[PDB]
Amino acid sequence: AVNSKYHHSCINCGGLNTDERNERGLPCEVCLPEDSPSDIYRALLERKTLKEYRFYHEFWNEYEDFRSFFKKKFGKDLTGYQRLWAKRIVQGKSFTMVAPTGVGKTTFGMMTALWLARKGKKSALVFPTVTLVKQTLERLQKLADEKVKIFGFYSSMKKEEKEKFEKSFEEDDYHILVFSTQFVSKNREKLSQKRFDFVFVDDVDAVLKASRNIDTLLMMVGIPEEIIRKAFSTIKQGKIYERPKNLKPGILVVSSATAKPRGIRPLLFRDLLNFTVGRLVSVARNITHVRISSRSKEKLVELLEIFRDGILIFAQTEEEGKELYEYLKRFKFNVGETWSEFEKNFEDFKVGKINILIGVQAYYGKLTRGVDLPERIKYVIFWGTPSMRFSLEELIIPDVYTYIQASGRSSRILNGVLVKGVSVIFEEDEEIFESLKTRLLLIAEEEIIEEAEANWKELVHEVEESRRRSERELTDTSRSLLIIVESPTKAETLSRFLGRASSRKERNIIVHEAVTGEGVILFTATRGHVYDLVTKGGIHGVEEENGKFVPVYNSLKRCRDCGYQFTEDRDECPVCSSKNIDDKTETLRALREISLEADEILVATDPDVEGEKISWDVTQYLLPSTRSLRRIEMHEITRYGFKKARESVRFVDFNLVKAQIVRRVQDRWIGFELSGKLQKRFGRSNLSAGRVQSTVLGWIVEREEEYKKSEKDFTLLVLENGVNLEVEGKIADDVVTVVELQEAEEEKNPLPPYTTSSALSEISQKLRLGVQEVMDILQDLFEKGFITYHRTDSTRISLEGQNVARTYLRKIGKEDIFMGRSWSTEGAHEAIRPVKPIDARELEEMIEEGLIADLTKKHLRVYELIFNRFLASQSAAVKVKKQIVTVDVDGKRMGIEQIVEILRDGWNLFVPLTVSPRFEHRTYKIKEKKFYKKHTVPLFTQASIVEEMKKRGIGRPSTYAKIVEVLFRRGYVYEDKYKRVRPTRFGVMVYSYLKERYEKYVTEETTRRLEEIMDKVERGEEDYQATLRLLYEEIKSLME
Ligand SMILES: [Cl-]
Ligand SMILES: [Cl-]
Ligand SMILES: [Zn+2]
Ligand SMILES: [Zn+2]
Repeated sequence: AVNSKYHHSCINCGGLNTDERNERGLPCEVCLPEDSPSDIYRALLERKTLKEYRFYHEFWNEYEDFRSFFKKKFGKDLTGYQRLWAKRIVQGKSFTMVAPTGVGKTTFGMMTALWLARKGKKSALVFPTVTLVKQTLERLQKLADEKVKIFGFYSSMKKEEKEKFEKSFEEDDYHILVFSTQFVSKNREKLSQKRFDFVFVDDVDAVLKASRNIDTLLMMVGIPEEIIRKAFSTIKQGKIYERPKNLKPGILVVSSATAKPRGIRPLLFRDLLNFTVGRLVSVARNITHVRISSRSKEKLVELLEIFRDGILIFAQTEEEGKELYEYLKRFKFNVGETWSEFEKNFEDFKVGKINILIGVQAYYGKLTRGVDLPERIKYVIFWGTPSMRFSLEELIIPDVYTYIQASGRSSRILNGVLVKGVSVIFEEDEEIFESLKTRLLLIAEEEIIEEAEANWKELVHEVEESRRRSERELTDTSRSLLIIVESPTKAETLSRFLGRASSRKERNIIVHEAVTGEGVILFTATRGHVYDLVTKGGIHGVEEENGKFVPVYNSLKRCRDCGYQFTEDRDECPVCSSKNIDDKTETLRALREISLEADEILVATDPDVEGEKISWDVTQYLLPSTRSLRRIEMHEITRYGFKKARESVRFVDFNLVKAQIVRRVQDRWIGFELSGKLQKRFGRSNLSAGRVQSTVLGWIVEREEEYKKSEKDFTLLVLENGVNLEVEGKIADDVVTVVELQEAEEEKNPLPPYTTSSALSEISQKLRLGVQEVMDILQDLFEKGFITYHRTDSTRISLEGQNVARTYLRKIGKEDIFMGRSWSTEGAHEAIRPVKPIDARELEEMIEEGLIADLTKKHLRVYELIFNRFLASQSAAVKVKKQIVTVDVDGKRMGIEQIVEILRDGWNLFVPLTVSPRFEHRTYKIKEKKFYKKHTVPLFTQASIVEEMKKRGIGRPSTYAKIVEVLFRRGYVYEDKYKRVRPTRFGVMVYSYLKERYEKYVTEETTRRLEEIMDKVERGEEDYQATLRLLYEEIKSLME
């Protein structure tokens, strides 16, 4: 803990509680003054302070009662998938069973119905087919007690069987009803009046066929007809309906999402029952892609004699497919086709009558996407890369989405086991194949290896053994994992490589669900910070107990209309009086509710000081509710980045948290005191955001005097055969004489990769954009998985990063200039570099063709600079021919150094290296002289302010853009025609007022000295409490 107090963090009364008690799982001392109690529930019951811990205590008892009941009846312990479902059942929440097909899905509904029937609650189990109704009817009767009465109805039973069901239904003397989906449609009026506590639907597709069936299910759990129709009108309008809090509906469980729901009706569950009937897209696949450089029929036969069975061959056209079918029939092969007759040939393939099935590639084709048989489909062979026509000119480009679908027929999570698949591409066109690889990397992050790299014996064994494990009763190892991030953009990027299987509306936040080989994975975004320093009490929100400063935090509130943020517990916005407020208190409560359902929770906030503060705020809040809390940091939002983050899973680093607190307190104490004085003078609030802002504003103000005084005379000299020369003063001689010419050869090393400061400066200058706009683009690229983390002070490039450059250079055929460089060895982050070997031009083509659409032209131009800068650092040095020439102009000697020839191309392929016309040891006539004035000391630019902050040791990678932009927003600094920053008249007076009274507190030496100390606090070298005393002594002096 960091000895901090958080509002609404107590798990028993919802009041203020310290982080030390939250870390130990204890409530606030008002509820329980004891430090080491045996049982928290008994302690609160003893003192009669038990308010909300009762709900938690019942939850764990109910789950164990369900868990023990499951073990007694079924004889097997709850699986990982069923652990998540059981906890949602006892909380009275409707959900879609996000899981692969299996017997555990149907048996869980049977156990829940029996468990609810034991306490007297009625259940209704709905099944698609009559045969499934009978099977579950006899399975329930064997295990249920004689006191539990179960009745079913179908069209195949005798009239005596029907009559006893109808008698019981009207008598309402039943516990579990097992009827078909057709019964719902033909008896929706009678079922609407009856209310059930648990409804289980084995097949959602049957319900989706009839629009009335969806409304009937909602009425079964107690939702009134008026609410359903009004919500549907709101959904059709476009808005999101709000479920009234007085409504307590039953549990509705959808067994399997089948990606079929396309109408607008299924969205009713999202607003009325807080769960989404998902369009299950399972991005989970284990496929080895191998490319054979030739398209010879002889090599196809040799490959088919290794796989020998369960092979699909996808041809580009029907004519080519017929050609392969007859060639594979001349040679003795059990081969079929799917164009003249599909159902018979596929059935023969399924039963083993046919070993090889040939089809024609097509997007959403019946063989490409329609079939689902990973048990039989093991090897997928493409006779030519699947291609599509783009634009009116019918450009032929690879169709990666068809390739993903067709290759996906051989790999999915089957019976809880992700079976292995092999995809083989016969392609001779290198340009088509290389285009396919980049698209597959961008979309699926799957590589395609060459024929020599592949080992067919290993792949066949890997294919056979994986299906062997799916056929047998697997021991359950599945777990439910919760990933907590702060950015919605990161969550959307995660869902693209994890799968947006289903969504749950949990108070403010939306919790997504996905299926992996390890089980379910949940991920949600908190939408920014959760806690912030309070305003009133103590020293500007910081109390002082026992000689130590205890920060006091409250949940952040953001007005959705005007965007104003505040921490006070209010019903309306302080600025516009709007009640539409995004309160992080509801976000925190939702996280606590979800923490009970997940087996383990990982807080994947950004890997910096501010992200660590957010992680500990969430961690300490959820600790009283769960113990499986750990911290991971993703340096790139990709499958690889997620894997690497989990490989180095850790706990919260309190050194980083303390660094954020001292940096926040310094801004709060300096800012509020200075703003208070400035408010009395200039009538504006928040005129001082901190100490660094005033120091930078000082530089811009001082630059006016330095820019004016440095005004010197200059003359531009153009020469007969030569370069333009800048020389001081007025030049009267009409010739320039070379007195010494020195020419030699040199090797030019490239510049290091981008850091935050260097990327901001160079990109802003070249693209004519503000540093804040560039920073936001950098954040967008990182959170969308295109570059590494953009808040870094290091040039370090890992071996993986160097491999990225090598892969691109091999792709373009320029690997002879590859020069892997690690650059720095220190640093908690890599430099800003692309994560995939895809240049900007390739990315723009993908955007134009619709593969991705989340990048604008400014994003591409920023990415281009990052890509070329990084690959320049990973490219060979360029050998040049340079000359050093001494010239005499108006009797005074001047030195000129220039490159005149490039002898060996290197990194200049990515960052051009300009050459100049060669000089000779002779006299040069002057064609024309241009007379002008230039200032020796130039005006500051947004790029050069970041450079100055870096070299003067003030500012951080997380604050460089903010410091510059705040000066603009406060009205202190403006930009002229040439994008040079200058102080406004108001900005001058603000700095003048501060210099006369508070210059010592805002001078650069003080700013740098405090920055160095707070850096050591981050590294654990300076004490956290001692640093706060240093600030407290300083602010006490300036309050006089
Ligand atoms: Cl490394
Ligand atoms: Cl930082
Ligand atoms: Zn309490
Ligand atoms: Zn507002």
